[PDB]
Amino acid sequence: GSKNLIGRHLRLGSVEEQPFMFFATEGCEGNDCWSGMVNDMVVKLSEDLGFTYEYIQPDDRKFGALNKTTNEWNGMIRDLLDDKTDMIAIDLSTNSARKSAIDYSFPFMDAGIKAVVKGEGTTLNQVLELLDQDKYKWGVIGSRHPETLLKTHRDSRYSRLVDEGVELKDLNHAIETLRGGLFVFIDEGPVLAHNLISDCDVFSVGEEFQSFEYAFGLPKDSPYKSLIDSHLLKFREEGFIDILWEKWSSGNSVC
Amino acid sequence: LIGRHLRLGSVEEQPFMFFATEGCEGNDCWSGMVNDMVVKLSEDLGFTYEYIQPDDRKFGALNKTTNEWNGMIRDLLDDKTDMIAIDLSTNSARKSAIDYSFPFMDAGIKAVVKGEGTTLNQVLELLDQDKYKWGVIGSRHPETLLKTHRDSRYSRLVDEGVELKDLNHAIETLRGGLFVFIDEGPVLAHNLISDCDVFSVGEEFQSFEYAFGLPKDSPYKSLIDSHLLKFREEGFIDILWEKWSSG
Ligand SMILES: [Mg+2]
Repeated sequence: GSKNLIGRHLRLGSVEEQPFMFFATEGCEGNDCWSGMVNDMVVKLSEDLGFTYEYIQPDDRKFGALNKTTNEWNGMIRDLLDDKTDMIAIDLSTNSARKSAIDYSFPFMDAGIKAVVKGEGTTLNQVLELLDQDKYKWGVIGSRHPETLLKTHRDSRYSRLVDEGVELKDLNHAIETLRGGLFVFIDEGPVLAHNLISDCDVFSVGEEFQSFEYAFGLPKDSPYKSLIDSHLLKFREEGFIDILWEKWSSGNSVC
Repeated sequence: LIGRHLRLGSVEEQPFMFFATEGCEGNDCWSGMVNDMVVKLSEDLGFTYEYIQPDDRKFGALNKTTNEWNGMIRDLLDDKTDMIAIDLSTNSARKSAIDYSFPFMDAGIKAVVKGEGTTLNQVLELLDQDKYKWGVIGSRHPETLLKTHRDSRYSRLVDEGVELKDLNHAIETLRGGLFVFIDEGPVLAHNLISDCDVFSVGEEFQSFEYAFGLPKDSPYKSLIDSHLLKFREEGFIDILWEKWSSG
């Protein structure tokens, strides 16, 4: 109520995930190392709400999931829970596991799970077909939203997909493995759309499934949620989110 | 929420809510996608509930002359209700007064007209002609978005168009011909499914959500948000849209 963001210094959790965030590893310092759709949103928020900020990456370079053996979180989620950060500023997918531990901002983008495949010859219509064949290998990135949704899906065949697939380290590794061929990568629509635009030998496996949002992550009881929510809604209503997606997402296709 | 009683603001808006005006008692007068959501929430969280309609039968908007709200929004601000359970569109004006739950459906503004082969390509072209009339429903979200749009030609559309009482009046006027009705995609999709001579004018514009409305500092927001997100994740929202929307 009384608290606002004027004069505050926010620590923002993030990682590279194009086109939401690009992180330069040399030739820059501090916030200047960061660019992308989410960075543009943060810059505007900082101008309008009067805060300064820095970005903090999790050492494990994970987005975050709950380990059912240890009951501990990792990734950006863990950094937020541990008060290393105040908000997670990225394409953070909405899922129930995360919601049990953190809050979400007003959302900025609808997204679904999308599976893609590289390979000549017989192909697949739906991801569960992977379980009854051995032509294609497949995988999801560990400690990231798609893995969590497949593991919590009430049809435990989706947990089989996760358990019997390759555990991929991060998006670069997943895309490298996909490009190696005879592989199905199961991830998120907007991420794949942007990053695989030139991969003319990569095709869809069925339709997108599951419905969720990208939002920012906020700790429970954050004094800043109301303001962030209001301002993100205004961004959406004013067309800013759409303008930034057009700015940053890849256009055309050589294909 | 276990043991609690929630007063829920709502009105008829098919296929989200159907209200029977006779032949029923209490909660059983209501049905539809939103009712099915409320029933499941009630079972899972353990609250009882009733529905309360605003006397003015409006969704609600802020009158910039009086700086007062009407409709379901006003009933919530007046503490006549605890939550608004309907397809409540997200807009900044409402956000200045109330909170929203986690959303359950994307929606856009859509314009429609009767008669094949309309010559209109975009709604602002209406300002430069007088073959067609047009309008929006008063004290409802599309009116608010057009009035608050950066491009004040959208305010012109509202000010120079017909103020429609409600969805029935609007569809009636649409079906009467030579009239462009500007409203919300999902509502129009459902309610005009059988109108095979009604057509879109331009593309949908504006991006918003349907959510429930909550008073600021509600003690119930966290739980409602969590359970609505779980409904989306489990596929329940999509199953209900398939159940209720035509067809
Ligand atoms: Mg949405």
